[PDB]
Amino acid sequence: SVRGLAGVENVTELKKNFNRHLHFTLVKDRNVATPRDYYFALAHTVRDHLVGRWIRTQQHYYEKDPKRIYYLSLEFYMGRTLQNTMVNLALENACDEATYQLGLDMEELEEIEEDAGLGNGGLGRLAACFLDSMATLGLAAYGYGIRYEFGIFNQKICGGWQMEEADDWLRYGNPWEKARPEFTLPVHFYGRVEHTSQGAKWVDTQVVLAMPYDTPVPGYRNNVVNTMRLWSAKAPNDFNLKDFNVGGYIQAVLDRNLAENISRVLYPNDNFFEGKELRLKQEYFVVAATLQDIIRRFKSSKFGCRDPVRTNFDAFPDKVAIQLNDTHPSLAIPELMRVLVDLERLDWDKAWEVTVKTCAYTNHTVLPEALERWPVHLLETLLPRHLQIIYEINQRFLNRVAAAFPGDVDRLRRMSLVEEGAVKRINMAHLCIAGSHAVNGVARIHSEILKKTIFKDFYELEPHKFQNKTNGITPRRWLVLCNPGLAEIIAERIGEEYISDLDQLRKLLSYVDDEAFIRDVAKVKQENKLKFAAYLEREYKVHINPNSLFDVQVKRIHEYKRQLLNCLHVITLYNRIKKEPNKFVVPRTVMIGGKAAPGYHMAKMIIKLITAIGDVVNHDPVVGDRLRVIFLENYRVSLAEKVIPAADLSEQISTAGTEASGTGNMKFMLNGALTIGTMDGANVEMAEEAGEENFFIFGMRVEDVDRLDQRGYNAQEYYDRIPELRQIIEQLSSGFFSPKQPDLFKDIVNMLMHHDRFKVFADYEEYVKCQERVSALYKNPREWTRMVIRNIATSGKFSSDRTIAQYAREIWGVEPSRQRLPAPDEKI
Amino acid sequence: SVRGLAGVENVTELKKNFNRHLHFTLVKDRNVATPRDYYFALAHTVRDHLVGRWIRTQQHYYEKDPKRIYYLSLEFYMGRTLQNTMVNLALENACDEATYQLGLDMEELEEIEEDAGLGNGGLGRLAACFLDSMATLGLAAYGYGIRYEFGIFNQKICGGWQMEEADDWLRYGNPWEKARPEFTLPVHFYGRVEHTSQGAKWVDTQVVLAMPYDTPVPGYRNNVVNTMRLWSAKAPNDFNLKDFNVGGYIQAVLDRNLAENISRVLYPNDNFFEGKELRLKQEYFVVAATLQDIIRRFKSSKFGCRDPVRTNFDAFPDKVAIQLNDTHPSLAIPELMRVLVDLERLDWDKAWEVTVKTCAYTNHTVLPEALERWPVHLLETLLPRHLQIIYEINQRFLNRVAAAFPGDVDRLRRMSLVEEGAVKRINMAHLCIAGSHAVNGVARIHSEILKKTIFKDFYELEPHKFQNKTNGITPRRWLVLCNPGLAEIIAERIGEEYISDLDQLRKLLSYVDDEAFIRDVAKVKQENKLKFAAYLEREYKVHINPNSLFDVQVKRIHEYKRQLLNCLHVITLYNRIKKEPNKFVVPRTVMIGGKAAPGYHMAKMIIKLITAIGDVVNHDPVVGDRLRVIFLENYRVSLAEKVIPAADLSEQISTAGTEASGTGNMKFMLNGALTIGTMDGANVEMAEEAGEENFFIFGMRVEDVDRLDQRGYNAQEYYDRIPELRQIIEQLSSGFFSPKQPDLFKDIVNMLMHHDRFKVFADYEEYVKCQERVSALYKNPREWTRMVIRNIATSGKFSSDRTIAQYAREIWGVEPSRQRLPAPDEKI
Ligand SMILES: O=P(O)(O)OC[C@H]1O[C@H](O)[C@H](O)[C@@H](O)[C@@H]1O
Ligand SMILES: O=P(O)(O)OC[C@H]1O[C@H](O)[C@H](O)[C@@H](O)[C@@H]1O
Ligand SMILES: *Cc1c(COP(=O)(O)O)cnc(C)c1O
Ligand SMILES: *Cc1c(COP(=O)(O)O)cnc(C)c1O
Repeated sequence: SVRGLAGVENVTELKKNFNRHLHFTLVKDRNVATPRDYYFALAHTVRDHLVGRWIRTQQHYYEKDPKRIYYLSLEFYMGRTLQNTMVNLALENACDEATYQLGLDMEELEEIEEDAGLGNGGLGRLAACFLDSMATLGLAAYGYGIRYEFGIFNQKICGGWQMEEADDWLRYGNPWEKARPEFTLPVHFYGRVEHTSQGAKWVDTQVVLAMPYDTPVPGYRNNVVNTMRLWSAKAPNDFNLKDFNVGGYIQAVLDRNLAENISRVLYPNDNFFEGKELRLKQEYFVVAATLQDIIRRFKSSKFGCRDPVRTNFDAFPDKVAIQLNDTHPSLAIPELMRVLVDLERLDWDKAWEVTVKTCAYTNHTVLPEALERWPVHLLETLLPRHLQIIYEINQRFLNRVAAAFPGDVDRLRRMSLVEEGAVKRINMAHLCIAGSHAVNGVARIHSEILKKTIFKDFYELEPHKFQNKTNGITPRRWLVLCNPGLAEIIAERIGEEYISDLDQLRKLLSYVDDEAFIRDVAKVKQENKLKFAAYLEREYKVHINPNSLFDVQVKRIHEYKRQLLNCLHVITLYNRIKKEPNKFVVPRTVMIGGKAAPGYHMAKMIIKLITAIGDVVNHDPVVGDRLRVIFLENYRVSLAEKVIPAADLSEQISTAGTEASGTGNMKFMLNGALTIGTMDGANVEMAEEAGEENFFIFGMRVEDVDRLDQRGYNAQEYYDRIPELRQIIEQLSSGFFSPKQPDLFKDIVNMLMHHDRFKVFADYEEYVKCQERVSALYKNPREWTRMVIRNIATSGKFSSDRTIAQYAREIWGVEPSRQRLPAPDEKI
Repeated sequence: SVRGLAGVENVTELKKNFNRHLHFTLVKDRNVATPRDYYFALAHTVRDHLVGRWIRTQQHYYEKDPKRIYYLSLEFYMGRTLQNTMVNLALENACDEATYQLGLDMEELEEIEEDAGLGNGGLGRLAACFLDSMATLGLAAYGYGIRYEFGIFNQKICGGWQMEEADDWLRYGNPWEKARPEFTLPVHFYGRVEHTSQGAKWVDTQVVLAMPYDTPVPGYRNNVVNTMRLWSAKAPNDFNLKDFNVGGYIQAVLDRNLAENISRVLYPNDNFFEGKELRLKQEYFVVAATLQDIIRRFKSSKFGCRDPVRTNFDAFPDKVAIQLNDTHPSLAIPELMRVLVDLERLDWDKAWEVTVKTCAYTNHTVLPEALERWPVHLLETLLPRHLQIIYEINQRFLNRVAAAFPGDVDRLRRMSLVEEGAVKRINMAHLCIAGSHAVNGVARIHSEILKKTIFKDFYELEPHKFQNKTNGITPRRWLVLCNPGLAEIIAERIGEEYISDLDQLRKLLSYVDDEAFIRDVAKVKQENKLKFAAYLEREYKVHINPNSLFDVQVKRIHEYKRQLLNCLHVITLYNRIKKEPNKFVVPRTVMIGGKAAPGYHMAKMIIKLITAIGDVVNHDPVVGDRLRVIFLENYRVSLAEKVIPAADLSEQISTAGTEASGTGNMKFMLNGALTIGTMDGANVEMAEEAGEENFFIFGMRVEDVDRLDQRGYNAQEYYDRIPELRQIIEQLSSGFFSPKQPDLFKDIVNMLMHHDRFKVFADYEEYVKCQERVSALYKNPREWTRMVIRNIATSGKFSSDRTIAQYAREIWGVEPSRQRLPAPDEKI
């Protein structure tokens, strides 16, 4: 496969270091070396191959002095690092022959690696895909976050319910990171502000130290390795013990855990806001340490050598660019204002110029409960200075508004960064639009929604700020790494230039009718389906049938994602088979997977429904092998990499206007699944790219949702209008699916009948008819595969290399470079 | 120097790996590599040289199946590991030429290493010296403890008072350890006992996991590298979160710190007992995990291959031997009883046979407040099973007593392992004598004290159990590593066989009168004094005079160590100079150093006295350079290694019968200091070995202390008997030394005048006269050095190689091997 040269010298070379590392780093003999010992030797042999490129790339940005880009996210949902690194360095074939010879099987050692689940879902993964594309496109970019000890929990289902367990991921070591203690910085919390003369001073503050740990980010086959820098919380040695602090010695040593708890656990809330003080602590700590290291790289770099004026921040938006991944590092904006004004002694208006030309914000959702609005009291306590700076910024901003919109009092109170009434709060998205030069949305429809509805006031004051940069996925991890079959049969016809130039994929349109190509595309899918059906019984159990249509919905459990509509379809299909059980039905394995947040009760109740329908469906002897309903336990990056290559049908069913982009959708179109969905997020651009006919769009447009809300959504109407729907709601209310526990789902019933914000019933007729059309196509294998070929040949636009190339050019002001740097190292 | 061959090939070899490690492990370039980066490359180049010997030594004990020895201590006061490892592998000269060439200076990189201060003082260091001698003497020994995150605090003096600061020692990594997760074991706490039929069951317990980390222990130049295995506390993933545990997700993830707090901080109490529950947790956790791994090595080893009978523990005292370093792992005794009876289903009496023949206990002190007596309530709660087993053991033991001593009711209650009245407690030393086959004391006088006074009842039932094994120090670290000058001028006359055969040192008696030898021995001391006087002003400041007598007392601050008597001598000497300031006085730099425990108030008040006398003395223009009084900040293993080579006079002044052995005394006699002291601990054996005349013994014998206690110690008598003493007590009461704060030392005064358990005043006349004799000798440099030569030629008996050879032979039943194993590794 397009997995590199498998030479003679290089297998000898790798066989030899895997062996030194077993002896020297693991200090073990062959006779007693553990599987994890084995994976650790190979993970160190592979990382010795990128060490010359990382040193060489970082010195070279120091020679060249490019405008550097800093992507700041409290989330980096990286997944495992070993295969991805061999892909990108073209080493996968030789690590596989070399381990083979040593008697090992590299795929069992890969599986021993633990996931970097430092992300929640969607925005988590996008930061990880961007990082890959920034290194590939040769950008001097840096990803910055929190090194969490505990990533997103691990989900266990027990009695049909989710069980969360500590993601203890650094338990056994991490070979991919490099700690850098010389770059440790202090983060101040609490204190007070004293106004002393040639400055407002932030005084008597608690200090918490930030320790960086660098991970390598290799670009695809180009000798560029950029850094992901993650900060850890560390208590200062002295102060936890010392002031005239009696409390007890052993307890003051043990209370240091309180200060180190800043980097301890990712908040597991996907698209939700919990105003926890510890969450505002994680947001200020990643920002404060990161701005310190930005300025260390600027003041030095070819500014500490030639240095004059009084060293100036005028050059700063031309040497630095920072990107805010949602509102979560919005503190960057008053923190850069604090440093420049309070510490560098800059003028307000000079420093506001520099901040806005440096900052840009990416809005990720439109769902109100996800929007961050912190209490002025939290800010008060924790960050005295930043609350003053936010009130001054507010102040001048709403004076630019008054001036442009005279007498329009309502507007002023609509634009206020501070929201009144009862628990005064600061709207962090208004802060980000104000202190930023570019606000973008992540799919052209979400970005219309913004300038039409939520930020229309902001757009009317400054239209010039509002952009769209449609999201993307990375062809490396999401095709070459998880589906090498498909990438080989594509490169066999059209070459390998496409993994770094994905619109090339359009050339597969000349083969849409090619008989050997139609047969390769379907085989690969049968093989990918056949591998995952096995793994399913080796790792868990049920027994699925690889000759079914694999119908999969995998994403976080939310009401707006409408996992309940796919559930209503599955009870409809079971009830149909039980009424006419001797008629042919195209058989299907329905897989639903995703994690609910701790205490999102409806979401946790929806996992209970899915496994309660599967207990019933999966043991009906009349249903036999026609319908299997499976919930996919502990869905993560490495699991998305096994089931997305085996999927036939992709459920993408949000109520229109709630899903800002989706990216799950793009991964499935790359890998050969057909999509069923609503005209929402990036599903609108995907269908436009594939052609509407090669797609299954159904249901309400964002237009119709609205027309229904103005009249008033009434579920009762659907219930007594459709008998198939009315039958399913009394099977739930009568205890058909919880037959010892009849009140069990009366909760799901009631919000459906009376409190549905997402209009599950209103799109049900249409979805069940559209799904009937899916199956009629599956019945004819040649036409299913030529539709599949027109979706795969058309996913070039959903590469993160286009997303990042558009970001670089119209927000960050830098040019991509496709070409090779000439690293690695030296035989000096 | 006797620091190995400095060849051509091997400097090239080391220069080359220091360079790969800089690139591959540190991932840095020369241009940006930090000093700590540098030390880390050299620490990895040195440890690559012992990796072939550790694998080879541990496989070879598995071939051979020797009786293994396990030394269990909650303390291992190792100090730094790099120089010690190069010494023992004969690499110090070549790491010094190779770094020289690379442009570095190995002594600045050595100083960047942090100390393993996993010990408190005395017993801490003895476990570290034993480990060295067990590897040298080719014993299949294993050192077992707790991997603390925080070792003993770091002591800062601020305003003359001690300040303790977190010993954050793993802050930057540890290159010397190796984690071994495959050997992780569970430790159960709390629960309850249910009596189910074919067993008492310990049920519904809290589990805490124990993670081992192995450190290499190289023997001196013999290719033997044994292991020190240290356990870490780790919360189980699931249970901290899971049961039907609402409390909150983020808090159940954060409360895992409670379970990991078992291995967090060393208790900083030197010879004191604090009944903290967390201390009993550290004692049960090191014991429970360690007994599990002992039995894993026994049941396997050449017992899982041939296996029959029902696998038997009859062989167990012949394949295993465990040593209890004080009462702190006494839990080993009912824990081995629990496992064999409750889990292996052994008969009581078979298992009591196996426990006693496996266990041996070393008593370290006679001071009552240091003795461990745990509340039956703590045991109750925490360890339900172990309290039943202790009551059954008690039970049968005091039935062997009744039987041997009919009607002697008082004795029974004197021997009870459970002490009555008001807070019932278990005497852990009685447990250790009972479940053990050998109880030894650590210096022949301390071991007489035992069988005469504290354990006379125990000795009368079982005299056969009571041993003496006088302590020792290790010639490698305490001469060759800290004083290479002295070791070179000795080996030049008498060869290098002595570093592994120290009684050879007796051959320096033929050179006592040798004129070049008398001049080498004094030069080396002037150079060692001259180096430390420099370091003193580079690292801190005062300015000392290298032509003074360096009078040093360095050990933990305790009342029984009589730091206050050396203070009374120094105020006497100042007052003498101020009265006749124009008479000649042999000038001296008095150095006192040591740490006080947190909240040992008298001890912390004694540091305040020392620095208050030094503020006064050190700025008297009449005193000039005649007396300098210095307190030595943060005294530890690496600091003992700089000041013991520069000392002329060694204060060893405990009130007789309190210091069980001392070892500080032996280090100073190896390094050329004369000793002043009382006839106490191992100072009695030292003077007998050097000859009484070559020594400065003074004061009360243990005989006289007693005769005084029977009459009743009255300080008032000394006070109005000696005017020099009466003058000093009113200078303290009048506020002479705290001249803004006169009541400051009225605390020290009052316990001296009214509550002194250690009879400071009673040995004052004699000490001041003996000290006058010290100075009269210093006045004549040839006779000082020939006395020094008769103490150095006579310290062969105070090697830990003799201590361990006596332990092996009359307690553990194994023979030492001086010879070479033939490791390292293979060019396979
Ligand atoms: O860009 P800096 O923060 O100054 O660090 C520069 C780089 O130095 C070396 O190459 C290290 O391998 C990198 O880990 C580090 O990223
Ligand atoms: O004696 P064991 O506990 O079974 O471990 C045996 C040894 O295996 C290898 O040589 C490792 O280097 C050692 O670290 C480990 O000590
Ligand atoms: C890509 C991905 C997502 C994003 O999924 P959507 O279906 O777009 O919400 C979420 N979780 C995981 C693990 C993914 O890989
Ligand atoms: C050897 C040593 C001790 C033992 O000292 P004594 O004077 O015998 O109490 C205590 N602390 C340190 C650091 C030592 O090296």
